[PDB]
Amino acid sequence: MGVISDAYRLKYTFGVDFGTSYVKYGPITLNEPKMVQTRGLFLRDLPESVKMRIPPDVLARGLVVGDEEVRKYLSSVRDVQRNLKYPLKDGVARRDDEEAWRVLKELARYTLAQFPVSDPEFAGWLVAVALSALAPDYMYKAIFDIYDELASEFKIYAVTILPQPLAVAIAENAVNCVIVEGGHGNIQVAPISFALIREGLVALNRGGAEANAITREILKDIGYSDIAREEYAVEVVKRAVGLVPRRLKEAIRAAKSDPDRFVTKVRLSPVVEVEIPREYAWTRFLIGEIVFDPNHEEIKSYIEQSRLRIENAVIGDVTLYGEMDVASAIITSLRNVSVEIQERVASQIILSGGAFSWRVPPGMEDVAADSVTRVKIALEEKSPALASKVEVRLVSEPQYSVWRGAVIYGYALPLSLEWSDTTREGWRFP
Amino acid sequence: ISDAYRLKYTFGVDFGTSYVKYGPITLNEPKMVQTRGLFLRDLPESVKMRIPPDVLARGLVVGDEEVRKYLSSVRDVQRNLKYPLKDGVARRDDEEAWRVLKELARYTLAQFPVSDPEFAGWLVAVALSALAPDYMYKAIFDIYDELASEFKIYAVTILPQPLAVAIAENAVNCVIVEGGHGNIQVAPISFALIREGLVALNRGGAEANAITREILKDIGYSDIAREEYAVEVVKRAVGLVPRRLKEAIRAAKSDPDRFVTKVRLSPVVEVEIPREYAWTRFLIGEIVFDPNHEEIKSYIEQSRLRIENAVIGDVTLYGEMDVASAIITSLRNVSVEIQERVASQIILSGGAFSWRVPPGMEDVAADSVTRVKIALEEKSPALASKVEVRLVSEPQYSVWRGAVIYGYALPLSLEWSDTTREGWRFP
Amino acid sequence: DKSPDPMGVISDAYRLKYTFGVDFGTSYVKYGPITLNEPKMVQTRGLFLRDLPESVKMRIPPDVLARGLVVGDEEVRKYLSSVRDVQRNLKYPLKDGVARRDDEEAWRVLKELARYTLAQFPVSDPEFAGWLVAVALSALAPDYMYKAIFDIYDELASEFKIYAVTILPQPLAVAIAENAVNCVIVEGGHGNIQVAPISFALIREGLVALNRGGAEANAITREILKDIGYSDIAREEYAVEVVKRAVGLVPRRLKEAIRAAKSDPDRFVTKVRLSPVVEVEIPREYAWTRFLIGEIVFDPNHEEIKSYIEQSRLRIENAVIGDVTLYGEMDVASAIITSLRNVSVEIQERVASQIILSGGAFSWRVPPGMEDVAADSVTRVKIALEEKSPALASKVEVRLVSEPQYSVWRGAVIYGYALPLSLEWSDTTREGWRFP
Amino acid sequence: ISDAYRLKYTFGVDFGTSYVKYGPITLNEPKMVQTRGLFLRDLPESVKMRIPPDVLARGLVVGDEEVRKYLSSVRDVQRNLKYPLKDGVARRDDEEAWRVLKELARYTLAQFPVSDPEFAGWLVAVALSALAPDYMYKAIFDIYDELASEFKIYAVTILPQPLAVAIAENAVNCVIVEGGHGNIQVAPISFALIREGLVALNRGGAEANAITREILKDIGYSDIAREEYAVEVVKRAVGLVPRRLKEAIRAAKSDPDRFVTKVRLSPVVEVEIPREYAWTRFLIGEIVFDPNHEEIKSYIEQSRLRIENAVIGDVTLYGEMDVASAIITSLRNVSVEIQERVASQIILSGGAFSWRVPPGMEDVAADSVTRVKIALEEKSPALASKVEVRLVSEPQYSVWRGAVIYGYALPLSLEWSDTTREGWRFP
Ligand SMILES: Nc1ncnc2c1ncn2[C@@H]1O[C@H](COP(=O)(O)OP(=O)(O)O)[C@@H](O)[C@H]1O
Ligand SMILES: Nc1ncnc2c1ncn2[C@@H]1O[C@H](COP(=O)(O)OP(=O)(O)O)[C@@H](O)[C@H]1O
Ligand SMILES: Nc1ncnc2c1ncn2[C@@H]1O[C@H](COP(=O)(O)OP(=O)(O)O)[C@@H](O)[C@H]1O
Ligand SMILES: [Mg+2]
Repeated sequence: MGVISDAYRLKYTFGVDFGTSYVKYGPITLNEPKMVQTRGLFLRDLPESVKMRIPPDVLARGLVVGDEEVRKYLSSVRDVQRNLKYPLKDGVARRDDEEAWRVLKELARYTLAQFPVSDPEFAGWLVAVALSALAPDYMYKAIFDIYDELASEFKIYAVTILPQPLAVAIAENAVNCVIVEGGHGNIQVAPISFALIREGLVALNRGGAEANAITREILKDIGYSDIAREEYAVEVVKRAVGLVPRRLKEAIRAAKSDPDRFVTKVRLSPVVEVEIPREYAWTRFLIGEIVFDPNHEEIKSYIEQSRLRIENAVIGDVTLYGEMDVASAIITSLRNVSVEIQERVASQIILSGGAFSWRVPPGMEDVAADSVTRVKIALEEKSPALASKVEVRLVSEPQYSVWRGAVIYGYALPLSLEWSDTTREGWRFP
Repeated sequence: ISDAYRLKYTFGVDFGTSYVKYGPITLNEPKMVQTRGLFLRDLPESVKMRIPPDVLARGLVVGDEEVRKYLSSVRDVQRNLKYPLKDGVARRDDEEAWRVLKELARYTLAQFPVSDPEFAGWLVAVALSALAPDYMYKAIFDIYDELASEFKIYAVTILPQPLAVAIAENAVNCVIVEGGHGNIQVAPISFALIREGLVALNRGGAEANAITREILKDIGYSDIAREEYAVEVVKRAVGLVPRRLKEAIRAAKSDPDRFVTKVRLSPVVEVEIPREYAWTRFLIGEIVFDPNHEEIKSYIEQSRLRIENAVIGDVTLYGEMDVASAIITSLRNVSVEIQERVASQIILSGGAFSWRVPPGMEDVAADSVTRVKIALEEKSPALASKVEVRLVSEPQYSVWRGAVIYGYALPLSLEWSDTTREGWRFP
Repeated sequence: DKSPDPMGVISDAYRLKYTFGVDFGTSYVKYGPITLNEPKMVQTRGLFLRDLPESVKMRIPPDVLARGLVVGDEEVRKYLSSVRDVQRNLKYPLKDGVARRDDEEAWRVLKELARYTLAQFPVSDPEFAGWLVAVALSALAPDYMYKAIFDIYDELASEFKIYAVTILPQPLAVAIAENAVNCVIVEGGHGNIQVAPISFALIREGLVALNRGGAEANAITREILKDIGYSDIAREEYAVEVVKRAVGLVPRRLKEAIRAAKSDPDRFVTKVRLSPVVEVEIPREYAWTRFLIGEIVFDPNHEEIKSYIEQSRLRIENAVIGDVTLYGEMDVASAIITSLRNVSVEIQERVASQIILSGGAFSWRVPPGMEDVAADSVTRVKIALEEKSPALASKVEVRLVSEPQYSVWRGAVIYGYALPLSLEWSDTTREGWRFP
Repeated sequence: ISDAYRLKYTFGVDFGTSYVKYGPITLNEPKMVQTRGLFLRDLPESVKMRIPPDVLARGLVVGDEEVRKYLSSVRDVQRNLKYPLKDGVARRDDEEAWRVLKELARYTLAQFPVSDPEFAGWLVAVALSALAPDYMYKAIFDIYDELASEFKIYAVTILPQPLAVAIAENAVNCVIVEGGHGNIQVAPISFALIREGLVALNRGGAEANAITREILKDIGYSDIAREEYAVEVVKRAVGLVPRRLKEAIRAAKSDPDRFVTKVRLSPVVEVEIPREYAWTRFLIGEIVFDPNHEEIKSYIEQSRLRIENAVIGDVTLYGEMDVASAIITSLRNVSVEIQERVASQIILSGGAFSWRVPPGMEDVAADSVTRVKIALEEKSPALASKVEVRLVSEPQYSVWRGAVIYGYALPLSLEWSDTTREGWRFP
């Protein structure tokens, strides 16, 4: 308990945000966290002409993680659904799923392995893990076991674990507000008092994943239906082209009356280039809009053919509303909160997550919309009295915010407090 | 099974479209034999009577030195001289082609007699063309199976050629461009062969001869052109590949004296390239890479030369597509994520690409790699900058070197399976 | 006591006894059973008795006269002396390798020779079931010749037991006899030198014929003999032969041998006894012409030969026999090169490696102590090829057979022995047996 | 007509220069009569009156026995005892010679009369000289024509003597050398007479007498030497042929007593060769063979002996050419291929070659054939080794023997032709 020293924690606090598509990790001393994709590749179903040219210690593990490694063998994998496990498909990994847990463990390892013991005074990391706000108790328990088990491979002094929206709040120094985390698998809207107000939390079954889904189905209509089968390329495209409308109707007609302004080409490789033709330039606004509002006629046409799915999900007690739009997700959250504090909590709305990292192209500000803009005018429409009083901002680095928060939390939480299965906060020590 | 055993008795056999390369791993380079058999069914009795009785009993002879003996006196060349791998694949209802392949497999093994009193059978890795369909893989296995009751052959495996080239070159991510007699095949390699990416052209060393033949007639050597053997000797000695076809033509027309040449064909026959025709040397090499030029099309418009497509099962062989665009088309049919790394390495193999630059011609003459680099410069400059193009060291022997490496490294606890497309079979 | 073998005629033992060869040369037929050491010879010619006086007719056996024709050297000679006109009653049926079909007299003689030939060898064994006869004909012999020869031996079946007949080209026969599979046969006859390349069989496209041979060597010997002053003995064709055999030499180089024989004539003068009463001598002044006699066979383009052509006393000219042109002027070196050029390139290496000289026309020998100026047949061809294509001469090995007349025959028996009797002759396959 | 008939009624007549030999084929040997007639041109009346008037009417007598009776009382013998074939041939303008020949042809047939009633006429073969020109052949035919109306003669033919001697000796290829009184003819026989080969010498029996006459004058018997009959009797009895004239002359000059000899000319007269002249016996025989000796030329330098050339039709008769060189000249005028064989056989016919060696002289003296062997030994030794020289069986019956064989064998459907020169005439 001289390990308590703020100087030691100022160097040896280790943050890990387990995102639904990307883990952000690294020590507190970093300026921005290292990232790796949350997924692992099982090597059970690889041919022997591929097996024989792989390091013997690697095959022994049977599971491979980390961007540069997974990319290596991905090309020659017989069945992608059996061997490329995304353990956090939607924030949570069902408990009886030994494969999902093998990957999470293997990630937790790869993560720590990247930063080795240097100092002879180093007595173990203080690891602060950020889990989804939807994570059931078994997850917190399983994560502690993972880090416990891993303690015999790396010096891990102490482990703690906090929900994501709280991490965003901490990183922003935001007290009374509404945090809106936008991931790949889900958007979660939590009202923050000083910690998370559980009763207020509202989750939507929609995110970066649906933005890809439409971009894929648009790419089938344009006639690149071979490049649309490849998930990697879809993402590249969604990032490169997609726009978010101020109003969907006013942007669609503006891009049909003036297509040549909205056409665009994307270099995917030295040999393949993808182009959005004049005929389909209007669809760019669908890519971004679907994250915010899925209740549009040109989207439901994609649902009536079995090519796009907007629907609900249940993860434990939590219902994730597939259809509910972002403005009403906020309103619903504040309505689940006590009236006395609705006043305060509403003044501040914070957007975090990759799903909201949309930019506007120079000279498009008349129909193209910023993330904050699209939400401000969604709220103008939905509840006008709310909108006039409310200040909406997106954080500076939307993917890094959760991590920043974890390390700040892992530095501030006093080590005299032990984790308690009922209190849901404190430290475990292996 | 002992590593000491596999380091000595691993046997490779490359079934090429024109030459089979074979031999044990202990060789410095593989023995070669022309992929062809001579049937003696239709021979005069004044030729049959001079032949050893046991030989006639077979009715079929293989191996360069034997075929050459009786070849001269063959009534009809088309019925009795079988080149089974005309264009990489041997059709299933062709009992004659399979008889030759079988007989070749034997001649091949006969060359190296059981010496050790401990030798209990070869471990044999056969390399077939990448175009070989499932029946071919099976039929080659039967052939080696049947031949077990003749030679000690413990274990048999079988891999595609492009893959073998990759292995010998120790290249994991690459584009193999194999250039044979019947066809140039362009296959991208991830770790094993990427099936969807393979692109084949219906051009090869054969078309370089076809033009060399029609050139030889215009010079007025129309007796020497009817003879297939001599043409080859000529296309080898004289043919050149241009930096640019159009831009090398002007160079050999303004200074013909530098580009005139003679070839000794025999003690008594010498063929010479006139000053007036010296420029056509550049056609011989160019056709392999690019058949889309005015002076080639004139030969096609007369029924004397054939640039055309072919279908062999699933695959189309594009007669017209040039080598630069064949590569881009290959990378286009491959996964986008990995196009980057696969393209970084283009490897040239095969005889069709073993052109050299005659000392003092480097201004208009081009070796194979040079011609591919500048083919890509034209087509997509963005591609050319990221890519590194090289020809293998020994263009014919490369496929074989890989086969021996594969048959040595592949673990024997893996059994061949019709669905997995890899492993050993045991006779 | 055993039964006589019915599969008896096929048995190697029977064939090693009753295989009968007959080489129809343009000047001499060589014939005989395989059992012989060397073939009996007979001159290819018949003497008609139609035009003889009665004071000579009356002194001839009645059955001989009845025939009106005789063959066989010892016979023809007996009655030749007393024949009024030799040019019409002495037929040499194979004047130049072939006898044209519209010539009933030529075929009569050939038949009569075929008979005389077989008559010489009688039915001794009681097991003998018929001869197996293999006829060698010239390479120039067109299909009708193969036919007419078959009929001749067919008709002769009602006279002699002849089980089967076959018939092969002479160049091929030489190859077989010399056990040379890849080679160039250069047959030197009386009427013509034919140069045939052999792969396994004769390469048809390759054959080159020269309209020149033993005949031309006589022809110049005749005109030289006239220049010396022997115009009576020069008229007599028998005597010309005797002289050409005895005196003729082949020069290493014609120009250099003439100089040699002109500066030292007495070295090259020579005499020949023709009969107890006649001796011919090549005088000092003409001694150098001995070299023209041998040279003309190989190379007729020399000023001192052309002088006899410029006067109308010697004729070097081309000839046509069916498909084939016989080049009168072409020298032997160039006839060879020309031949190999008409051959496939892949085999030119091996075919040229072996050059074999057959025929009497190449039976020239060097009188010992003249090997500095004089040259034998091969030596002359070797230096012919050295000059013409030195690239060729280095790779090539040139030899004359042992018995240059006996070679064709020797091959024929080997062929007629080895050819399996299960094979029938076929007009298009051009090989096999005919049975009468 | 019939073979049985010709075996009985074939009639031969050899018209020799000195004796006609005659008779039918059925004889053992022919009857002989001397070729001469005695003209009774004028006789006193006391002599005419004692002669059968039939005899006078003719004025000419033939037959040895007749001539001898009247010769005693005939005025001038040189003018009246005519020898028609004095020299092989009888001149055309000579009415008397033809009168004798005719009368002989008659006497000849008169000797054998018509016995059988089936006799239909003789078949008569006359052998004339080889020098006999066309007119003789005709005139002999006429003679036998005219005589048809006196004796039954069915057919006449007429062949040269050399041919006959050949036929009789059964010699096919040979050189017949006919040795006459007036001339020696050398005719080569292939199957028939080779006319171009025939060589004639203007010498023989006549010159042997000429010298014998001139020797008898030197001995001093100049009355007996002017008489022609006496000279013959002497040359026959004394004359010898030398092995070598030089070596035999010295032999008889050193030893005269060995070579002296006496001869009865009649019951009343005897002649003696003195010691001093004994050597000349050798000149008598030698002149026949070789007249080129100094001791013969000595008689020519005085105008008392004559050696010279003569023409009989086409042929020149060489007075000086010796018998050895006559033979070589003949064979050189024959085709070369048959020179070998024609020379192999030399046959001597005629009286001029009827010399014998008196026993105990065979060291210096030589018979006819011996003289020719050593004559040919000297001249062409190459010839002498190959050739066999002999005298016929009966030196005078040979010609006839042949004539009967020829007249028996010649097919009777062949007619004589002035151009072909063989066949039968019928009257
Ligand atoms: N520049 C961008 N434009 C649009 N979308 C982005 C961008 N960068 C990242 N994203 C999206 O954001 C998501 C990742 O955000 P993150 O907060 O890490 O969520 P997760 O918890 O799912 O990893 C991905 O679905 C990705 O497609
Ligand atoms: N030196 C050379 N120059 C040009 N072409 C060559 C050369 N050597 C061989 N070739 C060509 O290469 C082909 C044979 O090479 P290979 O790789 O064995 O082909 P395959 O795939 O038929 O076995 C032939 O068509 C021949 O024309
Ligand atoms: N010693 C020799 N010198 C030169 N030529 C000869 C010799 N002997 C024979 N001949 C020639 O050989 C020829 C006959 O032999 P051969 O080759 O069998 O010819 P053919 O086939 O016509 O019978 C004749 O032309 C003859 O001139
Ligand atoms: Mg996150």
